[PDB]
Parts: sequence; structure tokens; C-alpha cells
Amino acid sequence: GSSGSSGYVCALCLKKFVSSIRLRSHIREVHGAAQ
Ligand SMILES: [Zn+2]
Repeated sequence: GSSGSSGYVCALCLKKFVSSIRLRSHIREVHGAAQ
């Protein structure tokens, strides 16, 4: 995982999450970042 901390943070809205999956999926739900 990441170095230090207890969670992962959005690069867009700077919100914190319990996991890298909870972060990855947040971006698709509200920032709409597709492929
Ligand atoms: Zn965000």
C-alpha cells in the first residue's frame, strides 16, 4: 500500500478514503473519469 497514513486521498477534491479501491471508485461515481 501507501507509505504511512491509515487511508488514501483523492487527487481532485482532496477527500480521504479507507482503501485504494474506495478512492478509485469514488472518482468514477462523482468526477466521471472513464477511459
Ligand atoms: Zn474526489
